[PDB]
Amino acid sequence: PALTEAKHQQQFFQFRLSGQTIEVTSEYLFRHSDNELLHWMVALDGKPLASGEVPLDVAPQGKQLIELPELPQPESAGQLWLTVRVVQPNATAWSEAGHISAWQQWRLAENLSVTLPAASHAIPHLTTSEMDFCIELGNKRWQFNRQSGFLSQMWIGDKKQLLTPLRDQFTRAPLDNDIGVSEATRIDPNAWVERWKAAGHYQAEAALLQCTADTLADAVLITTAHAWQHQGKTLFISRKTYRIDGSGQMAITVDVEVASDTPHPARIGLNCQLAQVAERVNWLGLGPQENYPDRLTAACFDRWDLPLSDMYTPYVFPSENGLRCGTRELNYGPHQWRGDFQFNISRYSQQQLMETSHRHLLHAEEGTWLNIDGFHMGIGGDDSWSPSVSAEFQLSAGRYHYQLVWCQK
Amino acid sequence: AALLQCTADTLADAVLITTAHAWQHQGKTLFISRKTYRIDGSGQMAITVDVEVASDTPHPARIGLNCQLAQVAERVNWLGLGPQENYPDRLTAACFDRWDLPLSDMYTPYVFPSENGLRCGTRELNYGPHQWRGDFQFNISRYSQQQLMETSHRHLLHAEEGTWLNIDGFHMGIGGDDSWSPSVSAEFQLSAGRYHYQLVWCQK
Repeated sequence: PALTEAKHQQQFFQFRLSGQTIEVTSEYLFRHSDNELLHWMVALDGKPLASGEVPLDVAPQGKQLIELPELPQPESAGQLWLTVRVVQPNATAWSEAGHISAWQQWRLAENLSVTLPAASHAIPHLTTSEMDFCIELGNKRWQFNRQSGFLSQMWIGDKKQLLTPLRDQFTRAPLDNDIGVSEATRIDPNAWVERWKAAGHYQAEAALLQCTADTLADAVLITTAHAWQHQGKTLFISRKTYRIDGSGQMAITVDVEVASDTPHPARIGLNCQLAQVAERVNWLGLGPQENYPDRLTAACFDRWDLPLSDMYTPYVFPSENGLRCGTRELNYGPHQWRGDFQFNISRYSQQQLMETSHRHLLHAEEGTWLNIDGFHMGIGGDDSWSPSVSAEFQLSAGRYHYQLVWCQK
Repeated sequence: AALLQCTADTLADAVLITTAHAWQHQGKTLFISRKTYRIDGSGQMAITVDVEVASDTPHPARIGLNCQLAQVAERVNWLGLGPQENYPDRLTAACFDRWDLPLSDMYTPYVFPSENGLRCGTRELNYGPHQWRGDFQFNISRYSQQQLMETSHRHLLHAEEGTWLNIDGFHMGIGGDDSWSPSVSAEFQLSAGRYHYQLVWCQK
């Protein structure tokens, strides 16, 4: 995946957008751009609105100003994106015809959705036992395991949707940059993974603090709080609310407090194991390939669609992989998640990835593992023997908050 | 502010008010603000605010609330970065502690009236018989932002009835590399699009 980041950063055309004008700067020293054209597209949340194609004629180290046609007016709510690509019409000694050599994307106009959600003539019915909160709307059921505080099961019709309950996730299946040169028989305290292990990030347990279920005028509101503790110390506090509305959508709100004296958590998100295994993963966000908070710039915002296999990046040494950032919508099987998040969908649990030493020893688990991160620490990479995650990619803000809408589809 | 959503629900031990507003200008939505108020049985009001900023719109100067309190009190007591005026990109001198200043000293008499007196990193604010808790920046004064904006000289300001209180979840840096070309560094610009903050307002 990372190779595409290199390709992007090292491209020979720089682009600067000002209004309707794209300034293209050549970084060629000797050759004039005599086999290139600029293809451009405007899209509204993944929908193509306009496009064009301009012969790109730039002298070595020179500039060309390309003014775009009056760009479409954002029909409805959403964000317009402008994408440009320098394509090489003719094949060369080292490239196929149609080779894309450079690209860049920008945000244009954005319309905020002031549209009110449609009213529904139905209010999820809340049944309360001592074991659970059982919410029923139409053919959908949600079961919150009242002893744990987590959404334990969901039914569609009669099919159980979860294998593992929806829980908070703070750890990462250590990357090579997290491990560095620390070893079982020779520990390097500074390595992130050592700090996390020492802090008990991989051992912290969720103590259910708060647990309530309330009926709203048109919804059910579940509120919980957990203390993630280790050796008597609270590491994380997580307060979550679930709002089941009459359209069958579950709005999840998560607030996290991180103990300031505790090594910054690897991630802040949720995860569960879906019973459903589906073929394709369809999503709106930065892609198509794996991209991380500090390795985003090559990724393009669009509607992507990949067979599930391609969500997993077969690194020889199993570790956390496949994160996709800036996702506004995720479609999988009969589930849709909306909001603004990073996600990682796979057949291996973080635990399995952490334990396994070689790629070929991994075993696809039953169902599908899905991680949805509100926040995620950068991966670093200045060197793999001394913590190289820049401060602005460390989850150091103390208080975190994110929202997620989980509906069928 | 166009009122979009407006509901009031009774919880098992609280009242939950939920509203949404669209801040619009010439047909364009600039901000969407969704707020919830939870009045609990101890008399504390938990306020949650979610803001969406149109990405194509110059980054808002601040993101907060304000009101005008009827009460004028003598001292302002608070837990946060102080004691003197400090801003997102001018914090490092300020010390975190329990501070206490006569209200007059919250106002910084700049000869050319402008926004002044912000205190950042505040976890608790006590004024009169009101207590705000959370994590915010605040600006308490006798002049409205409007009056400050309009007035050309310090000596022309008129202390207004009551007390103006601004509570910011977020606030743009003040800059200062030069005063003739926008010098606010990117990381101090409110450019994240989605914002969220919480505030507890109880008596005391």
